[PDB]
Amino acid sequence: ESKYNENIEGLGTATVIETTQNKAALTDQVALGKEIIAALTKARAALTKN
Amino acid sequence: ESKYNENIEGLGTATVIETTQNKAALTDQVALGKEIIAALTKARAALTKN
Repeated sequence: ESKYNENIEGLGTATVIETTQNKAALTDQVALGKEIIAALTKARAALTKN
Repeated sequence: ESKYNENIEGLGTATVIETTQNKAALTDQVALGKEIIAALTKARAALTKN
């Protein structure tokens, strides 16, 4: 949804971007999962603001 | 505050900075994390003086 977020308060959903780029950049099966860990931690972060 | 520390003595309160670079120049869990730890022990010791 564009420009429309819940209520007036600023609770924003707002999924987070990722390290590096290029969904085909890795294919190493490792060096990815670590970024998934870091990701999940960021999820904890952006979740608890709400 | 500008100067103006309680009493006079030798005392002043610490603002613990960080090495490396700006908020936009790291953007990671690993690097930022390690830096945070370093800053934490830095401030830890900085407290136990005075």
